[PDB]
Amino acid sequence: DIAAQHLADGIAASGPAPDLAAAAAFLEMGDRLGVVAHLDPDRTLETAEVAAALDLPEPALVRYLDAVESAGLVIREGEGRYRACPDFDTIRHQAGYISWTMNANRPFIENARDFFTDWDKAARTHVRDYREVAVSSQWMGSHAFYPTALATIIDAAPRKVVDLGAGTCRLLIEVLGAVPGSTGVGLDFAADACRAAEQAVAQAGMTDRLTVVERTIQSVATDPGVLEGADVIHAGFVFHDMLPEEEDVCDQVLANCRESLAPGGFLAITDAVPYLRNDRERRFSAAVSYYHGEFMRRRLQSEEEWVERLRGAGFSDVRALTLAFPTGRLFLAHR
Amino acid sequence: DIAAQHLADGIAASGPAPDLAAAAAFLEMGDRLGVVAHLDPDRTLETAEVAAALDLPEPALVRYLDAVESAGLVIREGEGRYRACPDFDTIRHQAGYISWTMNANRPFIENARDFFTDWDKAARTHVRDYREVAVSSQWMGSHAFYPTALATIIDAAPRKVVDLGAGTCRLLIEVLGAVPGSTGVGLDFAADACRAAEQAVAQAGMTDRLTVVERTIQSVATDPGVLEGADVIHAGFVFHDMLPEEEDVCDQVLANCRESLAPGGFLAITDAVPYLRNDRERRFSAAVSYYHGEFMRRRLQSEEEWVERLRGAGFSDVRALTLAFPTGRLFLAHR
Ligand SMILES: CC(C)CC(=O)C(=O)O
Ligand SMILES: CC(C)CC(=O)C(=O)O
Ligand SMILES: [Cl-]
Ligand SMILES: [Cl-]
Ligand SMILES: [Zn+2]
Ligand SMILES: [Zn+2]
Repeated sequence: DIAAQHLADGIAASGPAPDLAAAAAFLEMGDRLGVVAHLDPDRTLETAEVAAALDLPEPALVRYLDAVESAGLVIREGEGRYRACPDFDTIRHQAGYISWTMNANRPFIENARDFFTDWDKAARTHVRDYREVAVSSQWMGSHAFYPTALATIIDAAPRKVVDLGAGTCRLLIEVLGAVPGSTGVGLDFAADACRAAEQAVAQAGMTDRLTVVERTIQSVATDPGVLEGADVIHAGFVFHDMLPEEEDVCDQVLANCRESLAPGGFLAITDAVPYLRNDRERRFSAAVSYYHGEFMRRRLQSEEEWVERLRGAGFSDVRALTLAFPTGRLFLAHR
Repeated sequence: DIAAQHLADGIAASGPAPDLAAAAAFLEMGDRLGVVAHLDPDRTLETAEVAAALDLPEPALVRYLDAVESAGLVIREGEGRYRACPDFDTIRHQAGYISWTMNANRPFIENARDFFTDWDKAARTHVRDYREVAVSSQWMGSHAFYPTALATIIDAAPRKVVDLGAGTCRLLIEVLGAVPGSTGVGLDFAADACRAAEQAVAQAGMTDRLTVVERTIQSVATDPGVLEGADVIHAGFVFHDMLPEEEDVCDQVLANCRESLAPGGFLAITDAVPYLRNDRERRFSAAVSYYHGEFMRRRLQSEEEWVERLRGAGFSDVRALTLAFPTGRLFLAHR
């Protein structure tokens, strides 16, 4: 009788945490192996072929997939064939938040004492794995920021679209595929990301429309030529890296963005605003804010600071839109 | 208009994951610092004193507490005084699951490929931090298994209580404080845990009632004398470590437990059963099962295997109770 009461009380106390904890660990483990990229609710993963492609022993891969099937994350369709559960993309999205705070930002969790005593020594010793930062933020973005930026670029029907920090040019290839007769300039300093975006642009069929330029966003303050005539300039979570050290460079990048825009054009920036108080956003906002401010020393600006800076760059009007990503804001700065 | 739809859709997609991700990272970070032990909803943490006790710079501790206050996990009562939010213990409990899968079992997430190719080399290279295993399971236990075992021992009104794997003797001190005129034998091989339990037993006032014995549970198969006359013998998640290597030793420990019990006595074992299919437990059950079976090679037994083994040890009747901890079962084996 007492065991039944403790059972109902404990289920209410645990809530959704055991499911989320299990999903995040299985998905991070599978992503590091390269397995999660082959999991999709509309098609099967064939173990014989995937084990060869990923260079894993097939028995070990089958035991991983059988544990993930027992968890309810995949369905065994036939022998050696597994399909993701129908709500897989939502589970992967939620796992993104746990991976970001517990995996991508792990050096900060484990070595906080070092950061509090000698920040400069700690900042160069305990560094984040950039592949984990990239995958976890892509998972968070899938349902919480990427579709708002995507629908905003597309519905403006642009002739030219520029992406500052384009990465693998996924947003640029999707906007070009939906807007008939549009060109795009993908800007990213990484040679590894640019070479991957170059091959992805060719297979999509837009090698003449999409120009990949291996350059830093800070180089746009000196050379804004590639921005000229753009209808939409996109910048997703790339400006706070410059603040507060490269403040004047960042201000020049924004001023160049405004002058370069074609009539009716806009600069669409998505960024994180610091320490919100509202109940829905406050907890994740505080984690994003503390990791940026305390551990990375990157300046996050409020909506008011952002609007003032964007008006100081010549922009006539600035609109702020709340994103589902807690503490995330989309600023549309009209020329 | 499109931003409003993406906003509602994204909030529904993210659900409770941003809050849980943020709470787990703040609580793991604060626990490693030694701060979380001073956070309680009924009293304040005084920063001037806590920074000195933990040997942390006070400004850094204040900035951590101000971020945790912004998150809603603490309330600033006065200057330099912070109190945990009223539902702090529930949030800490839920964080326990995330800490267990993402922190305590991190070597398995990051090095799964090594385990799949050379298990023996991987098992000795990528080892779990035992302090993280202990704290995360204590947090999960607080609302999901500890109270059921506690209420079961107490309501049986025992004269003598034995705890195999007593740790810091917290359960034994709580049962002794509620059952008037009861003695307890705390058994734990760790010298660091035994020395901490020895001082905690003295401050509680039960130094004559509670005997701390620094011994292994496997030594009970050869020397069962300390078990004789016990009304309740408790064993929380300690038997699967022996399986499947020390099978015969484990069987002798259980057979000795049965003979040693005083009339009407019982052995209360809590353990994890493998790969459950029911919707509520399947996901966390699969994570517990895969970490134990694949990475640790520790045998988890089903309810049927456990009942058969307990009857093979002489026990007349065995009852299985579902615990709120998913895949957790409490077996009461009556003499
Ligand atoms: C999506 C962002 C929160 C990613 C970021 O700014 C970071 O991980 O540093
Ligand atoms: C509470 C248990 C799941 C802990 C355990 O068995 C482990 O972490 O290995
Ligand atoms: Cl003008
Ligand atoms: Cl008998
Ligand atoms: Zn950042
Ligand atoms: Zn275990």
